[PDB]
Amino acid sequence: TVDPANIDYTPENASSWHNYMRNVAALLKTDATNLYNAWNSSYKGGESYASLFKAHSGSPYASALSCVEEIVDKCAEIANEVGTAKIGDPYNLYKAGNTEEALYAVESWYSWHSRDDYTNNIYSIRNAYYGSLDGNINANSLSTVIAGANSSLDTKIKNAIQKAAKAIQDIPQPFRNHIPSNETVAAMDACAELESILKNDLKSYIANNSNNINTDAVLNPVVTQYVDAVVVPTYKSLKEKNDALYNAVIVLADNPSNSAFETACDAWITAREPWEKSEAFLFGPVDEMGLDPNMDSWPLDQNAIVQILNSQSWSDLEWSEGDDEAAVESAQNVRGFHTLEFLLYKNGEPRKVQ
Ligand SMILES: [Cl-]
Repeated sequence: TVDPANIDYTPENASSWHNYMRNVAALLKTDATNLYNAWNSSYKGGESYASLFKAHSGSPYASALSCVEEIVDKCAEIANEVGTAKIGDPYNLYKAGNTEEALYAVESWYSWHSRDDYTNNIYSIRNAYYGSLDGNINANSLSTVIAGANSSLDTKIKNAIQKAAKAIQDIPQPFRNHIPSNETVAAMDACAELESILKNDLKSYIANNSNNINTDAVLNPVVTQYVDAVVVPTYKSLKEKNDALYNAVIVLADNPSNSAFETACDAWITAREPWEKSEAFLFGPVDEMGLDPNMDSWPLDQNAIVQILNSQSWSDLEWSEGDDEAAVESAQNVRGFHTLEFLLYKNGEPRKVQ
């Protein structure tokens, strides 16, 4: 039996709802701050991860080529995950007749945000390839290097990125109500083509010494630009927007209303954007010590969330004075962005008070 874990906000569960929302938002705030600081300030008490990656002076990154292979591998990985898991798992469940399991498997369905989520994941690949955030092809980017060496290959990669993004957007809104559509099919097909053009055509071409684009002289500026213009700024934005999200959740808890829910939902979407646009670089700090699953697990233990919301302990909890830390280091499957999403949204719209 599929368990949707239906619950609505009521006067009787409101205190637990406030406290648990706060807890999950506090954890998200802490995690995003630590992720940004690991890159920007200090990784494990030493130089920042940005400095480590740009220097690439020892294992596991002893060359700019090694860095770039990791960059391209992690672009390929998110293309694979979007096509075959985020879109593909619900699709294959649905086609097998497990249609209700399919509907409840869709990542970001609570907010009807799956299309935009997965599209942002593809824009993460764009950003990595272009060395920018704002859709500009930077002078110091993989795209510029490949364009100079093999313009055909560059054009095919750029086209493949665009075709995956547009194929996901073409899925009728919301994806959860159109899982078997031809467009789900076209979006899967486009993601598969993109996944292939990155991990096969691109990595091989760079790795081939005879193409003369894998030296540190060629690739160092690409690595430096990627870290300084793409990765660190994205994590800075994530930290700032998870901070904003925390404040929005506190105001909702302190003065609950339909408008306050809407405001917290706005903050959730806002914070999700840099997160989703970071998913082509799920390596280093975010891929250590369970950070990614602490921030973004899917699926959730939805029945456990309902039990929390109905619990007297979370209803009765009091917080330490002026303390923004979480009360409880919650399990992966009852924390993160999607747990807050569950707490803020129902069936594609902000939740309402009774
Ligand atoms: Cl959806």
